[PDB]
Amino acid sequence: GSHMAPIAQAVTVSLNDLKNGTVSLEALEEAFGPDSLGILVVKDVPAEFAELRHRLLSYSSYLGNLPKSELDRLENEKAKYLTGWSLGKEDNLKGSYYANCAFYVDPSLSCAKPTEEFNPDNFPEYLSPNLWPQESTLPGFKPTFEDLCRLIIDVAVLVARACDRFAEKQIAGYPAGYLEGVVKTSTTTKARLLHYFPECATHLDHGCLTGLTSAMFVDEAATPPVVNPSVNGSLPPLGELPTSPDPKAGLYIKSRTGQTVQVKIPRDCIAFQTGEALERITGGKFKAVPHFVRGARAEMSAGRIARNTLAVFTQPNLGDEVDMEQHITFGEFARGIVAKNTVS
Ligand SMILES: [Fe+3]
Repeated sequence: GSHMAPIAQAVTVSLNDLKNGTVSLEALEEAFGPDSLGILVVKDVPAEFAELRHRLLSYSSYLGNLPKSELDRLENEKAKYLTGWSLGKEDNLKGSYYANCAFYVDPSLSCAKPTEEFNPDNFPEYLSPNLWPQESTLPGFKPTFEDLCRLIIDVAVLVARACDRFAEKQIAGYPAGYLEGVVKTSTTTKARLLHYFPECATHLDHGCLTGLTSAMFVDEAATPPVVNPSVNGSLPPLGELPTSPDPKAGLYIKSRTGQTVQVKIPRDCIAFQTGEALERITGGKFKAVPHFVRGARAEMSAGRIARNTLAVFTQPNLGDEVDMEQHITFGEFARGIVAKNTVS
């Protein structure tokens, strides 16, 4: 279509090269550096990814369609609704399900552990325990969620390792392996499962690396997102439309030309966007790049089309330094602190 935005190709690397340390650092800088789109697509992902993505994005629909009484049990106002379920608006009504990924570090953790300055009362949005649906209500939800997040974070750790290789060659005084260690040991990383119910300005991501699946569009009239009480076993996946109902749906990124470009994530791949904490850790050698996500227009969506998405926001622990020069930690950074121990 002549009215479409320009399509751009995201830099794409193989998981095999991330695993073996052979990934091109020039490709990495083209993906994440000052002239870049701030996004890297990873192909050759583990064999289980496609089915785990299909299942968890289906669970987003199952979860969003539960009776309101069931969803009310998952709301967590003291956590600023950044744990558990919430209804939000953008006229785009959306259900959000948030969980911290401390279980990545230790399967026994329901959340991070507090520190002298970081107690769960002044950082409840990072440190509150997860609020999981009843196992009988959404059978298999929690293990599917954990397994997919673990897969995506495993890959994020390898992307962070490549970032470290770059930073170690390019930045004097850089701590060896810093980003890898930060991502791999973070108990503040947060996953978000979004459900856009059937019926823009840019931002920067805040953390280190946001792992992304391609969105799932589902006709909920054709495959009702209903937990059949007569059917046993983990919930089967729903249908997924082979193509978006609206060609304009997807990720838009402000490019170096001044064009706002559309970027598509292959359904069988994982993408990673840089955030502000990674930009600061690398002294601006890598950049968080402004972007936004567009859904499908209602008038283009035949039937009862829902959109489900997953993002895994890897970010530092609250006490991890993000500005290595001024010694500003991620928790300070997140409270809008921009200077530290400036003399009085
Ligand atoms: Fe974003």
